[PDB]
Amino acid sequence: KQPISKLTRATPGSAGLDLCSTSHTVLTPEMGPQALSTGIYGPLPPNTFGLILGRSSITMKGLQVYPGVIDNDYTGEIKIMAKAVNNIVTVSQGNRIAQLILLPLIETDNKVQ
Amino acid sequence: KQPISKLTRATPGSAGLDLCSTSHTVLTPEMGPQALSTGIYGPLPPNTFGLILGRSSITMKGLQVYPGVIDNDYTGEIKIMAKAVNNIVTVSQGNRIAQLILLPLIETDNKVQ
Amino acid sequence: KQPISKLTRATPGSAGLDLCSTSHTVLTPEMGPQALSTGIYGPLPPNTFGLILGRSSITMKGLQVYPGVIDNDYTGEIKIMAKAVNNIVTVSQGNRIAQLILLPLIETDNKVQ
Ligand SMILES: O=c1ccn([C@H]2C[C@H](O)[C@@H](COP(=O)(O)NP(=O)(O)OP(=O)(O)O)O2)c(=O)[nH]1
Ligand SMILES: O=c1ccn([C@H]2C[C@H](O)[C@@H](COP(=O)(O)NP(=O)(O)OP(=O)(O)O)O2)c(=O)[nH]1
Ligand SMILES: O=c1ccn([C@H]2C[C@H](O)[C@@H](COP(=O)(O)NP(=O)(O)OP(=O)(O)O)O2)c(=O)[nH]1
Ligand SMILES: [Mg+2]
Ligand SMILES: [Mg+2]
Ligand SMILES: [Mg+2]
Repeated sequence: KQPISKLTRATPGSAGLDLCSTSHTVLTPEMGPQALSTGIYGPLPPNTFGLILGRSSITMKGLQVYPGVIDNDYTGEIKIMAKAVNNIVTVSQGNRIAQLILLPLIETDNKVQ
Repeated sequence: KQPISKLTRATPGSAGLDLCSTSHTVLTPEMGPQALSTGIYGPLPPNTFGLILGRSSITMKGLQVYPGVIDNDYTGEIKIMAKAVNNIVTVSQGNRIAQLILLPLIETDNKVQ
Repeated sequence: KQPISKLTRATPGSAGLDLCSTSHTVLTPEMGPQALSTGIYGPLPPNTFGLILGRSSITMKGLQVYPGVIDNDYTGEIKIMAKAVNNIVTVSQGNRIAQLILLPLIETDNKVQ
């Protein structure tokens, strides 16, 4: 397992930490949403949570990443939820296909289910 | 009307406050975007705004939630904008179909329209 | 070029800064993702980054905006990544078709690629 500290930024001013595919994946529109493995695991820094979003270059090439929330204390594998929009898309292993953005976790008095 | 204080978290560390359907809704891809009623109303805590996002389990079952912004002082009903991706989707009344995340509202000098 | 200080809010409590189309654009579903020009340029205020999101009224009329990240130090043109969902959509020049939300940029020790 690899932790989020292993992710890299494109540039010092990049908001997102890039996430790569651990497998070669081919997606077609009729497949619908697929969960792609990253080999990167939570949890996140104290008092933060995450959002998974598409990289703009990847979105423009027709692979939609559905926004995902990563809880502060999630310790499982971060997966990228993705769909080929209207053409066949091919994801080569190790290609950066999404990004993790970190956001402050606001506390409230809402109850637990 | 019910306020956001009535929403619950799945777990103490969950970033999102879950939102449920007040009606049974069936969606087909050819319907396009539909606004689903939640019976939950703004406004949000001081100095915060909201984002509405899909739950990952729901996204994976083919119901796309389009990200929505909830203004700090919105006092209307929070609706979930949703679309069946490529199969028929059925939403039973009371099923959790989206989540509200709270974020800090940054002040700027931008003018009002 | 116009900076983000030129954008307006719908109301004092609106979370997003609205973004308009500089061109008339017609989109069909088979076109897939298109990058629409706004004539608005980064960079963003110190210690912030941006998210580009759809306006709810626009989403409901069948134009999907794919969420986009705007880095703090991006100095290029902010483009709106958009797709017609399942009908033909027409965007008249100057119509507000997305919004920019500003978020705190969290610093980490992650390395640069
Ligand atoms: O894109 C994503 C979204 C979520 N996740 C993981 C991390 C997150 O903390 C966890 C739960 O996310 P959601 O609350 O969106 N899913 P859901 O509500 O269906 O599951 P749960 O009931 O456990 O909260 O799923 C991903 O790995 N990728
Ligand atoms: O998913 C959503 C998105 C928005 N909303 C409500 C809350 C928000 O404050 C309000 C306005 O959101 P937008 O600014 O995204 N919509 P739009 O720009 O079309 O309307 P307005 O001109 O009033 O700002 O709509 C929802 O209930 N669900
Ligand atoms: O909707 C968007 C998304 C991004 N952008 C611009 C601003 C942002 O700082 C820049 C890079 O965004 P991403 O990191 O999402 N794209 P990508 O990873 O493909 O390019 P790079 O490798 O340069 O980071 O693209 C837009 O103008 N509109
Ligand atoms: Mg990038
Ligand atoms: Mg959940
Ligand atoms: Mg608005």
